[PDB]
Amino acid sequence: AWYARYPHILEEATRLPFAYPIGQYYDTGYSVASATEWSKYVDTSLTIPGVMCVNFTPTPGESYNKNSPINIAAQNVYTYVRHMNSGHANYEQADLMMYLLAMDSLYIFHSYVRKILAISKLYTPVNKYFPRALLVALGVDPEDVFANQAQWEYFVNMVAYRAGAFAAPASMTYYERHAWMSNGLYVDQDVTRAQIYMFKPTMLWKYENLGTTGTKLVPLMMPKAGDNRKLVDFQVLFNNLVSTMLGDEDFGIMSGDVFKAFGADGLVKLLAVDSTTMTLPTYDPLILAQIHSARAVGAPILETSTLTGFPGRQWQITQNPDVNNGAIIFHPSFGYDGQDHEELSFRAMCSNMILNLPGEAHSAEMIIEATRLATMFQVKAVPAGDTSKPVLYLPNGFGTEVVNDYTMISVDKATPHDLTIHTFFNNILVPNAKENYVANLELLNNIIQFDWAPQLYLTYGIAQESFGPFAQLNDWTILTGETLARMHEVCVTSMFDVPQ
Amino acid sequence: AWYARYPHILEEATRLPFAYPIGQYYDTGYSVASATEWSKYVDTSLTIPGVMCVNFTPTPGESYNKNSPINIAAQNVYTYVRHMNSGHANYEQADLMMYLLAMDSLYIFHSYVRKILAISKLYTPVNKYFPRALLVALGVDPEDVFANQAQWEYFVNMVAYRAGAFAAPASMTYYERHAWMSNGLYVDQDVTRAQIYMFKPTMLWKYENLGTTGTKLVPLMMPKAGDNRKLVDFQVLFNNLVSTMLGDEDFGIMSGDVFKAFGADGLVKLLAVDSTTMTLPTYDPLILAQIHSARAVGAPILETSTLTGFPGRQWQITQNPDVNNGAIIFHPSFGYDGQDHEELSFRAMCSNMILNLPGEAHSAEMIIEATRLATMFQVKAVPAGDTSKPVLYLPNGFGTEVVNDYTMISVDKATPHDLTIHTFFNNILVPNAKENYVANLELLNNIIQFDWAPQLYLTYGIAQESFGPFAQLNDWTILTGETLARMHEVCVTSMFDVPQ
Amino acid sequence: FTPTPGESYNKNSPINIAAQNVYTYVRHMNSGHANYEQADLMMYLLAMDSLYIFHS
Repeated sequence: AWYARYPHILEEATRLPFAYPIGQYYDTGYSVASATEWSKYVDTSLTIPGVMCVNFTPTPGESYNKNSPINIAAQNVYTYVRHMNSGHANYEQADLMMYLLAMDSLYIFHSYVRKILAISKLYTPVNKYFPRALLVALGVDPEDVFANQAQWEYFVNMVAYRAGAFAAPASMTYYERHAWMSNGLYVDQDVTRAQIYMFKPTMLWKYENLGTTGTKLVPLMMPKAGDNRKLVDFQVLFNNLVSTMLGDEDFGIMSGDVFKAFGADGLVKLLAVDSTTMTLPTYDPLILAQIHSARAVGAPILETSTLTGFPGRQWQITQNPDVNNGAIIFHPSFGYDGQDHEELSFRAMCSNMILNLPGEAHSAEMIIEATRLATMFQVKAVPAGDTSKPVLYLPNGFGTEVVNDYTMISVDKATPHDLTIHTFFNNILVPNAKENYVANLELLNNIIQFDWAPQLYLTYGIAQESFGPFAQLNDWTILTGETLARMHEVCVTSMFDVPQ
Repeated sequence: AWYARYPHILEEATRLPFAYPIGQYYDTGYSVASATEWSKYVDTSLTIPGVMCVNFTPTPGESYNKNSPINIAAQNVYTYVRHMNSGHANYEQADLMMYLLAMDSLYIFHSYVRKILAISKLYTPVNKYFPRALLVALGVDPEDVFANQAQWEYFVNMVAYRAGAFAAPASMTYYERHAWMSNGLYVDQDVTRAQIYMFKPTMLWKYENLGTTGTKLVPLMMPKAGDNRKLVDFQVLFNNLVSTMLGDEDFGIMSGDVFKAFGADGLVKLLAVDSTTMTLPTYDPLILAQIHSARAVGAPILETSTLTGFPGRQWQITQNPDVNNGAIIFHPSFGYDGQDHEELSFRAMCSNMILNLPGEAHSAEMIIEATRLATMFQVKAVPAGDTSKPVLYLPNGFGTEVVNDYTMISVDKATPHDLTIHTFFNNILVPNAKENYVANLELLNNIIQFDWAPQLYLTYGIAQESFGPFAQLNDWTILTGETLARMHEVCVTSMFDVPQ
Repeated sequence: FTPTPGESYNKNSPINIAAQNVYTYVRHMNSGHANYEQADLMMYLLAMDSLYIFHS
């Protein structure tokens, strides 16, 4: 060949600088020097996004009866605590189970602040997003972690010490699943300049035992991305979390009874951190499998949230013993977008989802673990009133965690190329504006930069027509709501299961 | 360990049919029962495209004086023919070189009709685009191949017999590249229900021999995908391809000189076909690398094409002994969209290209072979007149072939779900209309269904702003005009050569 | 019951694919008469099916 005869000309001809370090703006330049008269018609910008954050919410699953897996697990752990290990008989099954859920929220908070501490020591020349973009996506000021890192470390250690006052079973996979999910960095590819997936809890459950009418886990809001929160705000959040937890007699005898039934080696163990413990991003395909099938349900509903025609639709877990035979009722109203309007794009999520999977042959565990974060709407919630500004949807069942939002961190194409935060569901609405089509195209390109990005459903407001899954398909199926509800029931039963 | 002690429920809960055969419309249905009142706001339509045809054009490599690599190769092959072996003095070097260029067009046409005949025997139940969609994308009537298979077979055999009468050197790797490109299907993911890439000539060079002005090569059009031409149109094309070529007495004199110079074994031989010669799709990442880094230049300019301010910009490989010292002359003008107006989206190609490659370490052969189909504009061609409706762009030296446009085949949105043909460049213009945005969105989704799809530069007419490369970048670099011209000179010289 | 060839609104239906395959086997491999298309042969085969259903 000619290439074998003259390899020197081929070598000197094709020496190009590869491996551009992502994290800053790049300008391609002009091939035509007279193209400056067409200013916006030539796109010389080139931005590579680096961080996608999955804003998740811990849930016990769908529950409207006593036949829910949460109530079955409550009855089983109550039998193991009292009827086999001599309990105190000052509480029911549901009080113990809501106490266990409060433990889950505590361990999620500890893994969250441990990830916040461990992220800030990551520095590399090939990625300029490390570690400021991850701290921006977590809603924490990076200067407050640069300046007082030792205070952050000792606060994390003190959280791990104070969380050991109560007890929780180690063999329950719910705790270790939430702690592993909330404390990981997951690259979308096995390359040195990959993109970071993340899991930030926006919801934490706060114990609210007031009155005789039963306990309740009220919502507690976590810092959203772009809010520069310091260590004092996280300490205030932690003290608000254990305000009604420590100093409670019922919680004290519950911790004593769990410490009696399960041994000292049978309880969970929060690991101590120090100055040499840092985490690196790992490649997890099973994380990408459930990230791909993740379906957003929108921002949660609080007591302060105003809804026209929807009163009392807050995301609370109730423990009223006078109604429903004292069941742990938790079924929320989805589709709320954070404010009081119609949110036309959420109608695109009313079709049956497409379960996409890598490879050709799929095991049962792969299909079950790929549908952990999926949620399909089933029936519209009937409003109590003649006028209704939003539209809410009741699901047919969800897993141990739902997805509310997503967060994109990428460099801006305009001066001075700082980080931009883009919050979006799977559904993206593009209304009548000349500045919204190019922004939506840039958001689409930034989404498809990631490998297993969730399947979007873009609604165009000027054509009154939405679009299906905007993702590349390899081996897919159509999932009905009944089969996904069955898989969610299996997942919630297996996660809350404890061995006796 | 709930999955271990209850494996039957885990096995039964995840029995899903995953191998969905592409090639038909799929209605996912409504997950919410009352979502049928939202009309097009719930998109329950899912289509997977199957055919991407890359429409190319053979070129000598932008000759503009005697110092071009094609003229140097003409001098080298003329010294090899007439100085090393006792030849004739009736023909010059440029006549022999353009005879060799016309032999490439004849071999491309033979491989074209051979692929038309060999495609129609492809059938698999998991891909319903076989073989009707490939025959639609190749521009033939699919029913005419099935109804007249015996007349189609001997036509290809007679084309091979009447094109094998002349000689062309097999040591020259121009023919062994073009014939290998023009036949054979190329899957994009090496799976069973993969997507097929193709290569079809948009045009071919028909030999016409004039008097003292020269033996200039002329354009000859080819049927596009929405034509459904029968066998007699291809017979007419083959008849006027060699109408003034087989009727020339001096043609065989220089044809036999190649035979006696290069021997009887170092010649290009055409493979005869029978009823069992069936081609199969193969996986080649070398083809996908140059498919991914490909840039469209537009439709060729003909003598019948009307251009305001561009009277003599027709694509012709001229050779006049009177002017330019008897050199082969070929400098086409790109940027022609087929109509007599300026294509607004062609301004987006004035930025520097992005060479994206898989993996981390790239050899020099991979870099020089990944830039074969790319073509970058350098400077606008000066119009001859006070007004000009289109805008044409002169290249900085193109490679051995140029991509005109692309043809994409997919099933229809509505009844009866027949094949639809989409013709688009690398630049897609979305004008301000009611229904163009969702058509552009489904075009984008169908393009990103393909794995190594070319990078699209979408220009929006409402915002008067275009966007950069719409492709997933993995390991990329910015290519300037000078480096790509340096690569293209090497890639032109490496094909037009003889190692003796 | 009613004998049917299946759903067919395109040329990608299995009835048309079987018609093309049996037409190729009849003509292009076994020297057919070229006075009819694939579909005429396939409708003739369906008429044979109705005849054998009547006999049974």
